[PDB]
Amino acid sequence: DADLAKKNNCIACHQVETKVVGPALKDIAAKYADKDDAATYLAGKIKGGSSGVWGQIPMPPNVNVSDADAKALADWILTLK
Ligand code: HEC
Repeated sequence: DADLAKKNNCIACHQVETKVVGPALKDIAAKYADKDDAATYLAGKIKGGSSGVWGQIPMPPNVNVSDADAKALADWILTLK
């Protein structure tokens, strides 16, 4: 949930419903709706960073996020659709 997202600074660069710096969380949700192991995939983007899927500004690695927290954030975002 978004208390986790706040602690881990996700919810400045992102918003649920609309693009800020990073894409809207509900857009991530809809894009990967049918990706399998989408949650592992998104925890991995969250921990190690992302480049070029949504724009030319990359997401740096979120090095202080735990695996469990990255997985919980990814699961939460997936439920957003
Ligand atoms: C807090 C720890 C988080 C979480 C859970 C996520 N982010 Fe970001 N993010 C940012 C940008 C510019 C992008 C697009 C990057 C690109 O074009 O490749 C993203 C992308 C994501 C994704 C999508 C990954 C994918 O493969 O589609 C996800 C799941 C995600 N974020 C979650 C920008 C930022 C930030 C600005 C500095 C910060 C801080 C975060 N994101 C933090 C988080």
